[PDB]
Amino acid sequence: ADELQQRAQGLFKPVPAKAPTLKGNPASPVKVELGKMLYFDPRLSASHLISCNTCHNVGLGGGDLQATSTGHGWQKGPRNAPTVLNSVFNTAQFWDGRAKDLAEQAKGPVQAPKEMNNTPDQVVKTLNSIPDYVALFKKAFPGEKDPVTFDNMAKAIEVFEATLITPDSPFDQYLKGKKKALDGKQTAGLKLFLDKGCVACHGGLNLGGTGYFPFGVVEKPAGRFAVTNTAKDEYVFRAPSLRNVAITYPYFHSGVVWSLKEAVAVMGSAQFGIKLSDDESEAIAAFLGSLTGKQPKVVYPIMPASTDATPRPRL
Amino acid sequence: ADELQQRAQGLFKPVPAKAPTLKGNPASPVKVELGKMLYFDPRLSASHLISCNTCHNVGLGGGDLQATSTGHGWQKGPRNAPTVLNSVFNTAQFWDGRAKDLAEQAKGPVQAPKEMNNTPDQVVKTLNSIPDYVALFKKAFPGEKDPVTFDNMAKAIEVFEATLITPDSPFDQYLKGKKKALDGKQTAGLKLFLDKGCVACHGGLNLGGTGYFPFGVVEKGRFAVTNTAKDEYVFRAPSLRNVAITYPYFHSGVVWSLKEAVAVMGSAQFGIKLSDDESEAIAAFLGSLTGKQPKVVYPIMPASTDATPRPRL
Ligand code: HEM
Ligand code: HEM
Ligand code: HEM
Ligand code: HEM
Ligand SMILES: [Ca+2]
Ligand SMILES: [Ca+2]
Repeated sequence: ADELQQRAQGLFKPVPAKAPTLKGNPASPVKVELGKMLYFDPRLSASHLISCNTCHNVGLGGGDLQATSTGHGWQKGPRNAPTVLNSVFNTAQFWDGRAKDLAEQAKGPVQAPKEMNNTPDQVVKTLNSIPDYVALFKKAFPGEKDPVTFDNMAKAIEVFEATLITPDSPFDQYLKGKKKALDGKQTAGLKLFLDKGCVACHGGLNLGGTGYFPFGVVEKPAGRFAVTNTAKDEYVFRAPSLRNVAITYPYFHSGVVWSLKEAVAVMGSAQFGIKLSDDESEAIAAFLGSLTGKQPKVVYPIMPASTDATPRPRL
Repeated sequence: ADELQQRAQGLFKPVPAKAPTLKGNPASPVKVELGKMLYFDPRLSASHLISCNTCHNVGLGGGDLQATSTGHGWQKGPRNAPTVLNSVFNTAQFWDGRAKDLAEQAKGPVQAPKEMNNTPDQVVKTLNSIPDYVALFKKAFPGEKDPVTFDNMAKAIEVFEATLITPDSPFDQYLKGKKKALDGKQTAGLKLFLDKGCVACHGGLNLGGTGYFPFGVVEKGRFAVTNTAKDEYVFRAPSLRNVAITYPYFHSGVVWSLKEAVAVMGSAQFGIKLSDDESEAIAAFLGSLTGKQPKVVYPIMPASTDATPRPRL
């Protein structure tokens, strides 16, 4: 019946109306602003061409519209740039890896050598080179004889991301009150997302983002990609958060599947013992579309100028 | 003595505090928004990674922090990126060419930067896949059967670039009236800038961007000016508004210091001599050319669809 609503209210949870407090990283006005500038400063990279936003494009659903990201040197990477919208709520920091490696973790500072091509110390050199950024670190991180450190730099970055959230997606307004926030097809898709076992791995605050599982997608030797079992190789893949999934194509860790309907079709896997008909993998995908919230209103930061003591671009 | 002010006030002009209306390309709420998303949309490149913001960065004085530009395929360019800020005022359109080459142009191209590796066709096709964009072209150019044209899109991007201006720069304030808007060293720099003939090419509303001259900063201080009338080749005297924050300098971007570049430009060729303190004081002045950097909402850009072509890396 409409038991479905009350049901969903217990498995899922809307995105809070406001950025969550980070532990040991008190968000404040300057801190967010400094983090903002930082997220959008290509000088955090060696070339001075790549920022975070180059690959986690707030204007484009948070990702990079690439199958796999291409960083320094025009090098094509091994992985999809996952969104940065709502990342604040995931605990599973990687796509994939050995189970014995992933096992423990977390939670560390953002590190992007390879993609940005900068050692942490070079990053700290650059920051220290620009006066305005120092005055800014002192304001954001007050008690320190030295605030200009890769940890505080990360804290500030991450406090900005805390605000990159997406409240009131139609589905969130359905979990709140409005039952006709979802439409027929979408509401049909909600039920199938549940009664086919999808919420097992894609559940909670972020519809995923929280756990590792020994299943991944590959090329079939002989519809064209399929979920494989990596239990034997002691490997695991993250079950990504499905929030805003409509706007972050292409899909999976390798970005091999561009169509959202088609990606449902792969996920309705024999390995999890789920069978989907096209109408169900249609309908579900519909509901997936209901998970697109209100995109970030961001004023492009006015970043400060390099001084004679700033390292030159190493392309 | 303080009549120096009226000498400048009759040689320059401050930046208008509201975007200028362009010839047969009127502004409007919806056209500026559309112009914006186009401007931050990387899907105008074959690669899907580069946008007019990749090289003309609102957050860094409308430039790109490089000598010369990269570049689809990570491939360097021939020219330094010039600043988007106040470009709406500059009449002189390219870094450099033969005079004849540039001559017949005014009725011609626009455009498709060969840096982005798309054709005007490929761009058009891309905007025709994204239903939301299509609607915005029809709302922006409301008469027309088919508004999604390359020219209408350059027109959209133009209208929003027109909003990228930098008023209330210390100096602009100085012209507007206030005498003390410039500190000591700046007033001495402005004095010199005139007395040395700097304002001859770097004068006007944009302090340049308005003329061409057979004069090139080339390798040789490592650097110097050269006469190219011989070859019949000419170069842009560029708008030095925001010149404190748009390094490196020159066509090739070979000089990183706003002090070195001021010294390069007190040259034998112009019949000029500058002392360290003099070149150091001119820079001081050129520092006051820096205006209110634009407050601009990062646009939210419509989803791709089945039709939208795939990236070509
Ligand atoms: C220094 C600024 C950057 C920040 C703050 C940042 C942010 C993030 C975050 C928060 C995640 C985790 C996603 C999640 O945990 O749900 C992540 C993963 C990822 N990001 Fe970034 N990013 C930055 C630079 C870049 C750049 C320049 C690229 C592209 C060249 C990039 C590409 C990726 C990729 C490919 C992953 C997946 C990695 C994997 O699991 O193998 N990041 N990024
Ligand atoms: C038919 C039901 C399911 C649906 C509709 C579904 C939905 C999706 C979607 C849309 C993605 C795209 C990820 C992205 O790029 O954001 C995905 C990936 C993923 N999901 Fe599911 N999922 C289902 C079943 C499951 C189950 C039961 C599990 C856990 C046992 C799981 C674990 C994962 C993992 C590990 C990935 C990443 C896979 C890879 O990169 O190869 N999924 N899912
Ligand atoms: C449609 C997208 C773009 C627009 C609207 C745009 C804007 C402009 C403007 C307004 C100028 C002339 C400045 C003036 O007249 O004052 C210019 C020239 C220039 N821009 Fe772009 N830009 C775009 C894309 C790019 C990209 C992607 C790059 C580099 C990777 C770039 C690099 C340059 C360079 C090197 C010049 C100097 C031209 C010459 O060689 O003389 N632009 N652009
Ligand atoms: C000492 C007085 C002068 C100073 C301090 C000065 C300043 C400058 C600066 C800083 C640049 C680099 C602009 C940039 O890349 O954004 C420049 C470029 C240029 N200015 Fe001057 N200017 C002076 C006098 C003149 C005169 C008299 C002329 C014309 C006859 C002129 C024409 C040019 C030209 C042709 C360039 C292009 C250089 C190249 O890329 O080859 N300037 N000027
Ligand atoms: Ca994706
Ligand atoms: Ca420059």
